[PDB]
Amino acid sequence: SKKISGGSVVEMQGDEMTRIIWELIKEKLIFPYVELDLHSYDLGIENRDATNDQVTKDAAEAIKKHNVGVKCATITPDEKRVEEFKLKQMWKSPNGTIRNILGGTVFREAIICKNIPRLVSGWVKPIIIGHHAATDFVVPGPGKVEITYTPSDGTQKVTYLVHNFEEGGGVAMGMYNQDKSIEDFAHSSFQMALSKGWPLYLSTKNTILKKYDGRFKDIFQEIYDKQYKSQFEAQKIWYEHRLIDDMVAQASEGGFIWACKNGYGSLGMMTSVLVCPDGKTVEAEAAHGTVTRHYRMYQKGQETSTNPIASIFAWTRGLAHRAKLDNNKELAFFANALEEVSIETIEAGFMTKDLAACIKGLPNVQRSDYLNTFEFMDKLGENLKIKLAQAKL
Amino acid sequence: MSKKISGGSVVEMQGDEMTRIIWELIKEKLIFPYVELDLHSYDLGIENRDATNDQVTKDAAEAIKKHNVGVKCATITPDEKRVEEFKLKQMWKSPNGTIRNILGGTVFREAIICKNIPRLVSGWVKPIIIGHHARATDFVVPGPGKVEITYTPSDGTQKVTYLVHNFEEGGGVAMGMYNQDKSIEDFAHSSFQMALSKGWPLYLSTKNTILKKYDGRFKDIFQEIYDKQYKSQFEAQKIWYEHRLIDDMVAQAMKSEGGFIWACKNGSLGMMTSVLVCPDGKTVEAEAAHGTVTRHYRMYQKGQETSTNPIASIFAWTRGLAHRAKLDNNKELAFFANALEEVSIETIEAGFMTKDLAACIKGLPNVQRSDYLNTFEFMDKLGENLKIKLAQAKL
Ligand SMILES: NC(=O)c1ccc[n+]([C@@H]2O[C@H](COP(=O)([O-])OP(=O)(O)OC[C@H]3O[C@@H](n4cnc5c(N)ncnc54)[C@H](OP(=O)(O)O)[C@@H]3O)[C@@H](O)[C@H]2O)c1
Ligand SMILES: NC(=O)c1ccc[n+]([C@@H]2O[C@H](COP(=O)([O-])OP(=O)(O)OC[C@H]3O[C@@H](n4cnc5c(N)ncnc54)[C@H](OP(=O)(O)O)[C@@H]3O)[C@@H](O)[C@H]2O)c1
Repeated sequence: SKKISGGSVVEMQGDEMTRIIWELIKEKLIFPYVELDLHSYDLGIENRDATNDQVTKDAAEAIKKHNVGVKCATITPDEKRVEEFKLKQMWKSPNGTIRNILGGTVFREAIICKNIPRLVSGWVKPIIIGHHAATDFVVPGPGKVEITYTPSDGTQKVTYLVHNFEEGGGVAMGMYNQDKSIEDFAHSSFQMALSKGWPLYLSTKNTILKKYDGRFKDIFQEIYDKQYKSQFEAQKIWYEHRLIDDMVAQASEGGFIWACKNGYGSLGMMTSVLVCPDGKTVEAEAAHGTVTRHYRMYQKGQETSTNPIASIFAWTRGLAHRAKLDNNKELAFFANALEEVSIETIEAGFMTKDLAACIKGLPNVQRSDYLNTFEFMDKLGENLKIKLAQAKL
Repeated sequence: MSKKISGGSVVEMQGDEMTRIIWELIKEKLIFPYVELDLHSYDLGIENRDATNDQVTKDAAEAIKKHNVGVKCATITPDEKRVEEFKLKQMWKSPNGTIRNILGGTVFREAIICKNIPRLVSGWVKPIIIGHHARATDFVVPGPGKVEITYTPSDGTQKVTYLVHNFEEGGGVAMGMYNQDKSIEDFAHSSFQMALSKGWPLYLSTKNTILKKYDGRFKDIFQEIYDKQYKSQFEAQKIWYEHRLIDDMVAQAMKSEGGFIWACKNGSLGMMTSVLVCPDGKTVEAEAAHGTVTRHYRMYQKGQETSTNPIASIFAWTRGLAHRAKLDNNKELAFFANALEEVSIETIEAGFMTKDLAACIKGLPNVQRSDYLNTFEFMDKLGENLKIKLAQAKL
C-alpha cells in the first residue's frame, strides 16, 4: 500500500567512508519503505568538537529513553586526528561514553553466505559471541607484593600475598569484577538466547581460577533457574556451562550464543549489538569501522568498492527490535526481508572486491568480479523491490 | 646404504590409542631400519601409567633432563569418562604438563606446509613458528569494602598502594597476578635460540598501548637480551629481531609469505608439530599437536578402515633427531633427518595422501575412496619412497 509506520528510533551519524554508505543505505533501502519517527544525532567528528562531546552524551540519553538505537561508524581521536582535524581536546570514544551510561554486553556476529569460505567449512548457522569486557605496575628490585581487601563495616581486614620476590625484578597485576556486572552479563546473554531461539554457552576457566571464574558459573546458573529456566524448554533450548578448551573443541555446524570471559571472520560482515539487561533496551552498530583508506581514495577521483552489509544489518537489527517490542508484524517482516535480500544478492554472485577477494585470493581478483560501492547499492534496492512485490501477492 | 647410522642417546615416550599404532609403524618402517639408537624408551600408555602410579611419567622427564632429546607420542589425559573406562585408581594429571612442569621451556607450534595443501593465506610459502608464553591469587569480595593492591620493597624505601577498586554496591570478586622477571628472560632466550635454529626473523607481539607497564616489561627485556648477547649472532646470519604491536602484526602476516618466528603473549591437525625449547637451548621435547585420535582408534577396533595422517608424529622424530645430530655434530643423522622430512612432503605433493588431506583439497562431501590412501597404505608409500631417496643420496 504505502510506507510502513516504524516508530521511535535513535540514529547516529558517523564520519568518513561509512557516513557515505550510511546516507546511501537510508535513501534507497530504508526510507522508501519505512516512516521513521527518528531522533537523529550527528556524531560526525566535526560536530563532536563544536558541542564538546555533549552531543554524544545526549544520544546516549536518547537511547536509554526509547530503547532502540542504530549507529554509524565514528572516528576515535588520537594524535593524528588532533593534527588533521584540529580538535580542541583528546575527545573520548563515542562508544563508552555510550557504553558506560548504558551497561550491557556487546554481541558480535558474522554474516554467513554459502559463497564465502569460512574457517571450519561447515559452520552454517552462525555463532553469536559476547565478550564480557586493569591496574598493573612494575615491581623493580625485590620486595613483597600483597593484594589487600579492607571491608566497609570496619571488620577485620584481609591481606593476601601475590608472591614476594625473593631475588628481584618483576611486574604485578590487579583486576576484578563486581557481582552486579556479572548479573548484567548474565541477563543480557540469557535474554539474547531467547531472542534468537538458540542455546547458550558460558565458557570459563574455573578449574584453574577456582574463586574468580567459579563465581561466573556461580552467578549464571543460579540466575538461570530462578528465572529463564522454563523459557528455554518453552523454546526447545538449554544452557550449558562448558569450559574454554571444550568449547574451542566442540565448535559443530554452529548456531549458539557463546558467552565467554577471559583477521578472522572477514571485516565488512561483522555486526555488533549491545544488549541491556532490562531486555527492552538495545543498540546496534556494525562494529567494523570508518574505513579511512576507502574514504581517502573516495575523496579523490578514484573509485571505491566497500562492503555495506554490516551497516545494513545494523539497521535491520534495530528495526527488528522495534517490531519485536511494539508487536509490529509488518515492520518485523521487512527487516527480515532486507537481511534476506542482502545475503541472497551475494549468494547470487554480485559483490564487492573484499568478498570476491575471499574467493580467488587478492592477486587473482579482476574487475569483472565485483561491483563497486555504488553499483552494489542499486542491486540491493532492485532486489528489495522485487522481494517486496512478491510478498504482497 | 651399507649399515645403519649411529644416532645416540634419545628418550622415547609412547602414547595411547591410534597414535601408538602409527608410532610403532613409524619405528618399524622409517627409523629403525636406517638408524641405531641408545634408546631410553618409557611406555606412557594409560594402563602402564596407572600401574606405576605415574612414576614412569616423572621417570621420563628427568631422562629428557639428562639426555637432552625426547620424542613423545600422544597420551590420554584422565577425566571421569576414562576413570571409568580403564578403571583408574586415581585421576592422574596430564603427562604433557608434568613433563612441562619439571622441564620449563617454551612450546613452539609449526604447521607443516606443502604446495598442494590449502592455507589460511595463499601467500604463505614458508612456515610460521608461533611460541606461546604460559597461579594467581583469586578470592571473593564478601561485601562492600575497598580492595587494593600494595607493594613494598623489603628495604623500607617505599610503600605504594593502588586501587583495584572500592566496592560500594558490594559483592564481587578480585585477583592479583605477578610475573617473575626470570620467566620473561627464559621466554626471550628460547625464542631467540629457536630463531637461529631455523634461521629466520623474530617478532614479539604484545599490547603495549593498554598495559604500558606490564607488556612494557616484555618489550624491554627482549631487547636487553637481544643486545647484551643475541644481536651479534642475528645480524651475522643475515636476520633480525623486531618487536611489533599485535594490531599491525596480524595484517603484516597476511601480506607475507610467512617464514618467521612469532613470539606471542596471551590446516589439518594432522599437520601440526609441537616443540618444547628450554631456555638453556640444549634440551628439546618433540610431539604431535593432536591427541590419541580416539574416533579413528574406535573404527580400528571394529575392523573398519582408518586413514590417519602420521606426518605430525613423523616430524617429532625428524625434529628430535635433527636436534640430537646438531648437539653431536652427526652429519649423517643431520642429513637423514632432512631426508625423511624431504620425502614426507614430496610424497604429498605427488598426490598421495590420507583422507584428511584430501578433504582440504576437495571438501568432505566431495571425497571418494580413489582419492586417498589408508593409514597402512600411506606408510608403505613413505617407506618405499624413503628407500628410493636414500639410494640416489649416496651420489
Ligand atoms: N566507531 C566504530 O564503530 C569504529 C570501529 C573501528 C574503527 N573505528 C575508527 O576507524 C578509524 C581508522 O580506521 P581503521 O584503521 O580502524 O580502519 P577500519 O575501518 O577498521 O578498516 C580496516 C580495513 O578493514 C577493511 N574493511 C572494513 N570494512 C570494510 C568494508 N565495509 N568493505 C571493505 N573493506 C572493509 C579495509 O581493508 P582494506 O584496506 O583491505 O580495504 C580497511 O582498510 C579510527 O579513528 C578508529 O577509531 C571506529
Ligand atoms: N598428549 C597430547 O599431546 C594430547 C593432546 C590432545 C588430546 N589428547 C588426548 O586425546 C584424547 C581424545 O581425543 P581428541 O578428541 O582430543 O582427538 P584428537 O586426537 O585431539 O583429534 C580430534 C579430531 O581431529 C582429527 N585428527 C586429529 N589428528 C589427526 C591426524 N593425525 N590425522 C587425521 N585426523 C586427525 C580427527 O577428526 P575426524 O574424526 O573428524 O577425522 C579427530 O577425531 C583425550 O583423552 C586427550 O587426552 C592428547
